[PDB]
This record gives sequence, structure tokens and C-alpha cells, in this order.
Amino acid sequence: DADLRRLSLKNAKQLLRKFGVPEEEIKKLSRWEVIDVVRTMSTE
DNA sequence: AAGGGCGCCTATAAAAGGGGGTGGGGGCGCGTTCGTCCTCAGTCGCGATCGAACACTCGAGCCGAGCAGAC
Repeated sequence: DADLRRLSLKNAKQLLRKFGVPEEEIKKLSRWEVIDVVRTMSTE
């Protein structure tokens, strides 16, 4: 979660693209929501 | 047409300061990069509130025993 917050939005966007997260969540690009979704996907 | 007589230049050294040059060096200014500080956002921890479960107390019902009445 510390390194996930240290992802600095842009690389988290590329990671969400890599996992196969749908483009709506990538599109809103809220940082906190993005990092919560990528933490959830790394839990999944 | 011919017959005569003299300063210009050139050269040498030396000083003075200007005229007459573009080239090099130094200084200043501007721009870019890096570092530091501040602000914002996110995450984690703690506290408070709400809900659920368990325990205790009270009330009600049922059963048993005793007493009284009748045969």
C-alpha cells in the first residue's frame, strides 16, 4: 500500500492496463480509487 | 634647339603621442537545472457507538401436601 501509493498515478494506470482492469476505472483516473482498485486486483 | 645649374627622393638611428585595427579577454546577464520546502492526499490506527448475546431476576403456572368437611 505504501509502494502502491508511491506508484505516482501514471505507472498505476499502466499497471491497471496490464492486469486487465476495464477502461472506465482507468479512465476516471482518481488516484486514491486507482490505488485501492490495484490493491484489490493484487489481492485477487 | 641647346645650355645650363641644385632640391625631391631613397637610407640610418632615436624620442614623443596620434592615427588607424581587428582580435582577445574579461565581466555581466540570462537561462537552465537541481535542491529544498511546503502542501495535499492517502493510509493506518484509535476511539466511539451500536448491536447482539448471555445471564440473571421476576413472574406465572403446575404439582403436591395438608386440612377440613362430609358420609
